[PDB]
Amino acid sequence: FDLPWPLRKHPGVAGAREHCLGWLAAQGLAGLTAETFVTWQLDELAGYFFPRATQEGLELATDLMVWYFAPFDDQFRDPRRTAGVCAGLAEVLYGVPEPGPVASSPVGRALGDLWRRSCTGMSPFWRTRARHNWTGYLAAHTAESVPRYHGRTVDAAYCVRQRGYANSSHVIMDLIERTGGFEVPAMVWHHPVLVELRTLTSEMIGISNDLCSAEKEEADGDLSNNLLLVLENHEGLDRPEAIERARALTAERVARFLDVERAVTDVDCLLDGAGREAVRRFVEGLHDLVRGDNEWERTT
Amino acid sequence: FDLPWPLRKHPGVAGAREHCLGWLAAQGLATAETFVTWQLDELAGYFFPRATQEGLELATDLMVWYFAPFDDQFDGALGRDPRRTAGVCAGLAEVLYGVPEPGPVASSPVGRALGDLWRRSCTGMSPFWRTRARHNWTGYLAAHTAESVPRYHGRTVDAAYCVRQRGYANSSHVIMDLIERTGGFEVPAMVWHHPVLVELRTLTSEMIGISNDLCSAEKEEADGDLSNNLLLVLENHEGLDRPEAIERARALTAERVARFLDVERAVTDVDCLLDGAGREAVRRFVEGLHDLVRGDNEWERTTGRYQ
Repeated sequence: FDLPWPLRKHPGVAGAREHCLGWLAAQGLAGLTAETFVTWQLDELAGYFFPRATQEGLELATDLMVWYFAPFDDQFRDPRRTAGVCAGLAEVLYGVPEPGPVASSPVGRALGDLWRRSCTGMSPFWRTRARHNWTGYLAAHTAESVPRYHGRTVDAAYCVRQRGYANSSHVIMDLIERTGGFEVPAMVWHHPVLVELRTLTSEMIGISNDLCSAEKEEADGDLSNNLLLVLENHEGLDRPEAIERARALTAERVARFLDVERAVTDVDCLLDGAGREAVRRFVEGLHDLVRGDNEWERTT
Repeated sequence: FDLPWPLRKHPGVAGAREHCLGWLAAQGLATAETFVTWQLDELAGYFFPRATQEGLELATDLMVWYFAPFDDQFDGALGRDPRRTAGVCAGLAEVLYGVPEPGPVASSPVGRALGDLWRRSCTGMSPFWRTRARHNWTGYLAAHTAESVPRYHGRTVDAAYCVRQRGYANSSHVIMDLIERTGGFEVPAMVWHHPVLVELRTLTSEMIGISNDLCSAEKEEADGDLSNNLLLVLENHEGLDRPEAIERARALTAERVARFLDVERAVTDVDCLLDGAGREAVRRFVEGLHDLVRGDNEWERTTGRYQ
């Protein structure tokens, strides 16, 4: 998939990898969790995602990436159980004093470390919004664990929207600020222009995620919620046609992104110099998420 | 019009009006035409027909706060200054958070009344609801700021996009969090964010936003293509006259009613996620969405259109 933005990569990946291996050990997640870390190039992923982060920020993002792929994904199947695991993790984020088994397990305690560090230096506006976004992601992850289109009418745009709504980029997008040492003011963070840029970012990454994981989950057939399998079942396409449809949906969303991006100036009229710089760095960060995901999938 | 849901009414509207008159005076916000002419107490009764009396009174205070004091903040030529509207909304947002050095709107009557509404809203609600409801308050204040500056002047826009923007910015996003609080239950967070409930809330807010725009179109018509109101947008960007824009708004409402009825059938998709207490919470929440749409539709037909 072609993309119009330049690829950038953090030069501190090697230091972040060393930090992350020690952290996996400290957090009791270390067994081929480290092997999955290095061979899946999750330190490279973090370096593509946040190529302008502080070193501390890159290290936080690297820890979060390995947490997503090894201990979080390892927890996942039936809907009540996945709903309970996601609810227990959510409890970690709210500092619920009565910690269920999930919060006390390594994946839960590690999430607690990640969230404590994520909150460092961020205003209560950011903390509330990021907590809400984590909760929405965990709920949506539960929703996507059950077949949603078996014997139902659904168009490609609805499917893409669901996969974007469920995509982990919604959590990751909040870390552009945190890893870069700035914060978008809450009154402009919720501006509809920025909302739609975030929606598009998450949909393009969801399409990419689904494209690269379709062959693995092809066994699910019409019980899959993966966009490619859904297209094969609800548009009757074969796999090549499904790929070209995915490339088309991606291209449609790139064009929409450039168009909506033209209205970011609407946001600047309520901002001093620093707020304008924050918005610029945030929007550039969304470029890096899409382009970085693209490059990581390519090189992996 | 011709909605599939029944109109229901809380029995304690008279007590709620009396309470709210007392509340306005105590908060320094006293003005009675909000009830005498505009029937806000009756609207609250249609919105929350199954609340406790305490809950009905909280909803009444909130809706009256929105209608008179909050909206009063944006009256006259001054109320059109987008940097000032941004200032008021930012300072009201500040009321809700622990900020080191607050600005002057936090200690103004409108701001202190909002503090009282938020404290009462939190009573008995879990940290999940408190986080979510404050997030929704914050997004509402930000979206109100965004809607205070022309968004479509010299630009192309379609009806679906405009309706989505007015729904995103609608105060019904804050109001619907009060179904739980005024009713004494709570939707579990893992199902509150389920795509089915998300879409039902989006549809609800879009329908109420269409209805609200029907009532404010004559207020802003002098703004022409600088207005963000759905009807004026349809005039300037689809070339319709006013009766035509109203008919298009009726069609957009009908299509969202139909969609609502469709995805509402999928509310059973969250039963495999819940216990008995949860399924009941979801049921009462979805029914409360009916009451908001139906009550607003009634009030628009009889009163809101008069502006």
